[PDB]
Amino acid sequence: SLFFSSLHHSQKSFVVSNQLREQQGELTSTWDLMLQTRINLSRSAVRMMMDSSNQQSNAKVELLDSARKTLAQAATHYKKFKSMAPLPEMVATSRNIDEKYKNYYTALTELIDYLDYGNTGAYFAQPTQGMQNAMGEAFAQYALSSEKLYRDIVTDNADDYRFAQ
Amino acid sequence: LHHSQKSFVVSNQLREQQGELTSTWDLMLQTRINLSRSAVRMMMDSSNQQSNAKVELLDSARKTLAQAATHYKKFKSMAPLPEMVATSRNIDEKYKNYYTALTELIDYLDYGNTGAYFAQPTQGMQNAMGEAFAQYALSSEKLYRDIVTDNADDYRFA
Ligand SMILES: N[C@@H](CC(=O)O)C(=O)O
Repeated sequence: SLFFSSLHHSQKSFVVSNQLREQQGELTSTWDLMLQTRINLSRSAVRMMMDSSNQQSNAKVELLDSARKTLAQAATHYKKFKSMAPLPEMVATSRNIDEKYKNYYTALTELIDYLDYGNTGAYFAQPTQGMQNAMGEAFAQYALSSEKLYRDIVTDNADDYRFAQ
Repeated sequence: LHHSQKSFVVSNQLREQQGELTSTWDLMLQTRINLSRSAVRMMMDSSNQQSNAKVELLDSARKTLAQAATHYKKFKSMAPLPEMVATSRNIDEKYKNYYTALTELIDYLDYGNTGAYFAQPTQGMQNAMGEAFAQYALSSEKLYRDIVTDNADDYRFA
């Protein structure tokens, strides 16, 4: 049977705590790629404001395509996050992330649609920054909750901890 | 002696170091976003409505970049574990390059040099840091797995 290890006397504990870390990792990747999406969008939008004769304008479409690529990758990681069952103590903060993620994700997909035809006015009018900021704060909150829970688990024994259904 | 306690402290350290690098990376991307938002206002120009925010936006980039550097200093305050030294030094080299790049961009916009701003190969510098971070994360995760599963000899952490 066990010890499995000093930190995880049963190997089930390691499965749980490792889940927890994997969920953080996939949410960190989501956030990273949403911010990369914002960067590619803004680099595209600014070039759509240029004169055609500026050679720097020529990348506007490649950059919007790169936004589409990073936003797809973000959503891939987010699905991986959601595929991993939360622990009960993480359900509330996970729902909070979900709310803010949906808002900011939707926002970014709308900006892609605006730039697709060079509609820079619709792009500027969106209050994107506030949605980004809300996601970032939700992310921070999730990370603090996760870390505190992780420390509770590894210092417990225990070796119960059961995934929420 | 005290193997469990040492494993708890070292695992906590590796997590905290990854968290600080994550914060540094996110804030450097936020700096790059804020720079681009300032550039959008400069391209609207005069009193074209959101255009008067160019300075506030550029100050917001300076703020995120200083916050990045704060987290990076926190990262450096945690001594690397032996098998993490080289990947830590790789992060240092790529961080410094990208940090300098972003300071150059700030300076370009502060002096109205939009051309130099757009011509800098910023993406390559970001990507090089991102690859350094990926290498670091791989190395850290191998060590972490070994520590928390009692598969690490004492030299690696104790
Ligand atoms: N070179 C800067 C500005 C730009 O090209 O839009 C960047 O890549 O962030």
